[PDB]
Amino acid sequence: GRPEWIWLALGTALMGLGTLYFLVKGMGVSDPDAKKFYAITTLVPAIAFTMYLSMLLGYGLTMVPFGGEQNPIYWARYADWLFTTPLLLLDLALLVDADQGTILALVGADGIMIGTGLVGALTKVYSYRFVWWAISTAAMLYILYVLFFGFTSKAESMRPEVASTFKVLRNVTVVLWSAYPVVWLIGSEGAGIVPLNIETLLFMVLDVSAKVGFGLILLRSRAIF
Ligand SMILES: *C/C=C(C)/C=C/C=C(C)/C=C/C1=C(C)CCCC1(C)C
Ligand SMILES: CCCCCCCCCCCCCC
Ligand SMILES: CCCCCCCCCCCC
Ligand SMILES: CCCCCCCCCC
Ligand SMILES: CCCCCCCCCC
Ligand SMILES: CCCCCCCCCC
Ligand SMILES: CCCCCCCCCC
Ligand SMILES: CCCCCCCCCC
Ligand SMILES: CCCCCCCC
Ligand SMILES: CCCCCCCC
Ligand SMILES: CCCCCCCC
Repeated sequence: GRPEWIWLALGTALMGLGTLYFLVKGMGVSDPDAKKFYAITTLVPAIAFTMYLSMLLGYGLTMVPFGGEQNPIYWARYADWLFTTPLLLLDLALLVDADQGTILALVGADGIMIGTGLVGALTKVYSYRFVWWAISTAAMLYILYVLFFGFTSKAESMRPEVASTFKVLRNVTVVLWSAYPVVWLIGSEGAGIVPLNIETLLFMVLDVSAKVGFGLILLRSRAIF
């Protein structure tokens, strides 16, 4: 009965509801293009749902020693992020008709970001944990850079309806994403200042906003047709 279970349960419910909702709305639409967005967008919270349910039931948590103590690390988060973050980027890539190579680089960078983040989370030498964290954050900044400069520019060539929608989704992604590394740094994976129960609350808020919130904005717009 870990203190943060209440947030894992709240996260489970929200990802679950969002999943079903997007799924229903998705299966009713007939437009080929919109169907693509709905599929990608529905899968995201569907995966988050399964990982959150897993954590709620006691999986994806391991004790890692560093700083002279045993620290609880939820590695299941990375299993979630490994697949969801690139799908979210895919959504944006499709919305602005980004080039194949740009997509590859983004997903690749994303892989580096999640992968190094996990190694960092499992590293036993306190100082090295932050080396991986920095490597990971740098990869994240490359992603946000391309989204902000590269994608926005690509968006300008689209109709104002698509560009505007992209901008909202872009802003939401930059704000929420730029926060993860800060939570990691001050939470149980980093300095251990914010306790795991509040940290789980923070990630849940960021996760729901970045997936279901993102989905609601995207799937409710005409930019997907
Ligand atoms: C639904 C989940 C989303 C949109 C998660 C996004 C997660 C990130 C942008 C995570 C970034 C991290 C770093 C930059 C470094 C430290 C470790 C991570 C994996 C928390
Ligand atoms: C030989 C050890 C080298 C360590 C380099 C660490 C770089 C850390 C950057 C983040 C620091 C966060 C402090 C809270
Ligand atoms: C004390 C009992 C808490 C039960 C919390 C349930 C949260 C949603 C679970 C959904 C499983 C599909
Ligand atoms: C995908 C091409 C650009 C890759 C940038 C990688 C940055 C890694 C920092 C650790
Ligand atoms: C792909 C780039 C990998 C960089 C690894 C750095 C490890 C530092 C350990 C102290
Ligand atoms: C690119 C190769 C990076 C190798 C890192 C090795 C780290 C060893 C820590 C004990
Ligand atoms: C021993 C002092 C190490 C300071 C590292 C600063 C790294 C800045 C870029 C992450
Ligand atoms: C002990 C300090 C190790 C620093 C490794 C930096 C790797 C940077 C890869 C981009
Ligand atoms: C066209 C709707 C696709 C839905 C895929 C859902 C996967 C959970
Ligand atoms: C992918 C690099 C992993 C390094 C692990 C080092 C464990 C001492
Ligand atoms: C948003 C930062 C919260 C910090 C809580 C610290 C409790 C010791």
